[PDB]
Amino acid sequence: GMALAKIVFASMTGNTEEIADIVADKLRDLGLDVDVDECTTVDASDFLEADIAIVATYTYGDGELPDEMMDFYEDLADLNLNGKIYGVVGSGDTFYDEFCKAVDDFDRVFVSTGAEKGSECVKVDLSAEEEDIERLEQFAEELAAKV
Repeated sequence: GMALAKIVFASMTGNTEEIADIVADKLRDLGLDVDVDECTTVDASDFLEADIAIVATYTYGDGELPDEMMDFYEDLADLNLNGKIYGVVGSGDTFYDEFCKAVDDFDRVFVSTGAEKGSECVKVDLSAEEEDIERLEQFAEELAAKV
């Protein structure tokens, strides 16, 4: 394939899963091999094997990580991912005044590992509309371009 992308997601009410899937589908159409897994089913260290690492996450309450993301975040923060390209996407809402703060938190943890951000993070309000789909597709196409 063009390269190997590993997308890890957390999703409570399905929006973030759907977003992960949109990104995965464009990457597959561009010729990459892609794995798409819920965060409870993989290890952060599996990222060592990939060329592109992506986290798709919702945000829980007052700007927290998903409960199920806490262990994955810890494991990821302890890795050295020099030479990997990353990106971060997610769904959120404004009810807790911390819209997609988990997306920002995962951007920072990736910076700390030495990986390089390949495209601007994509934050979606609740479910994806076609305008959000376009943004996600441009994100995937920019990562593909960088290889």
